[PDB]
Amino acid sequence: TPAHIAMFSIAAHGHVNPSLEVIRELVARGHRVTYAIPPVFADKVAATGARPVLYHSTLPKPSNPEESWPEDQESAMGLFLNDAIQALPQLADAYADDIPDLVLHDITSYPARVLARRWGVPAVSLSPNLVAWKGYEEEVAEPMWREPRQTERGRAYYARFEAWLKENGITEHPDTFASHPPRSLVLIPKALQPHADRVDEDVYTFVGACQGDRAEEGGWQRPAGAEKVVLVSLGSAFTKQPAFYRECVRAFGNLPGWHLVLQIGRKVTPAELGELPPNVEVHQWVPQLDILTKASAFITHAGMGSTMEALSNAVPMIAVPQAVDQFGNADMLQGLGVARKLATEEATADLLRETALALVDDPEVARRLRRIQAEMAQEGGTRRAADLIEAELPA
Ligand SMILES: O=c1ccn([C@@H]2O[C@H](COP(=O)(O)OP(=O)(O)O[C@H]3O[C@H](CO)[C@@H](O)[C@H](O)[C@H]3O)[C@@H](O)[C@H]2O)c(=O)[nH]1
Repeated sequence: TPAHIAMFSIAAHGHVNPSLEVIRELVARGHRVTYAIPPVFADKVAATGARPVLYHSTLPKPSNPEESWPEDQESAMGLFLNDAIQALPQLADAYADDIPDLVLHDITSYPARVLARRWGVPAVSLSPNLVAWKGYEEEVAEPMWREPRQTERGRAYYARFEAWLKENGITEHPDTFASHPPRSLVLIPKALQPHADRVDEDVYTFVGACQGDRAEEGGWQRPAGAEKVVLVSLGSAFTKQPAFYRECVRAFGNLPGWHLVLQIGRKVTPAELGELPPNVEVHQWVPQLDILTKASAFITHAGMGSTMEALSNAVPMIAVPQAVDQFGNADMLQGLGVARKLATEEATADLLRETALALVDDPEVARRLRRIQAEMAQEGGTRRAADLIEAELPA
């Protein structure tokens, strides 16, 4: 019947946007859903009809320029452990008189896995990124995560992680606890999961995506004459590239028929870019998904969320990866023939312009984009995700 579903995430657009429509659907079907979220995102999540349950997070918030995420994986996992340790008691208290029938959580929310186990309720991981295949432990986890860190920093990380887990009655190795959920819905296109053939289907179910108007974000109107709209965005975090943005202005400025929407983040000011020609507009934040329904090209850092939205609208990409997993994703995008990967250094005005002109006229990039878009249309929709979640509800 109508149950209590509690969703858990952090204040990061890439970890909240991919599941908003699913939360909205669960509310619409009559479930009472709470959304554990840091205060800066309360409004953003309240837009789904779920009630925000607030808690203080120590992770970098996207609104504050004084903060930034690290570029390396090991520092990020450090951040997630620290945040989890201080966030768990707050969330335990907040939910002490109302324990949900099911727990939904983004991959970053360790407290949700701990509270799920201590409560005895099911937990569903919602992954806005790729998941472990069978053989992940021997192919990447041991060679690239564990074996390169037999350091005092590594040993400290594991000692604190396992002390925290064992403090909470959990005996799993920290790495299986973090990287191997018992049940997960994968919100990315199968076409972009490495070794999708070897992903345990009894654990993971690809639901691809379904995106609706984030009407809260407002709209963007195509200006008159703008035949080819190109959006430039390096995301929410790794956005401090003023030299690259100036190269974008010089690649598309005054190009007849092209219009450039340049999203520069909040650590670069428009003044840093010089005089702007009439066909280029600059923002520190854009309604990105609305612009991707109208864009002919997307110059992206290849973050998972932006890539998902672009593929969902079948817009060709120039992938300029900035940090962490983006490089791998850029490579996959190029490996699928829907994007060109450029390093930030080599992204000069002339090569940006000729790469964009090439991508938008290439019939083969369009047909591989439509194929991926149809595959995503066929891994169910939001209603299949809500069905699988409801299926995890007990009696
Ligand atoms: O002007 C803008 C800029 C971005 N977005 C949206 O913001 C979300 C971000 O998507 P994604 O590109 O996947 O996230 P990023 O900001 O690129 O990356 C983060 O992903 C990791 C998750 O913790 C961390 O390393 C840091 O947050 C950072 O790397 C997407 O839904 C975009 O549509 C907008 O709506 N308007």
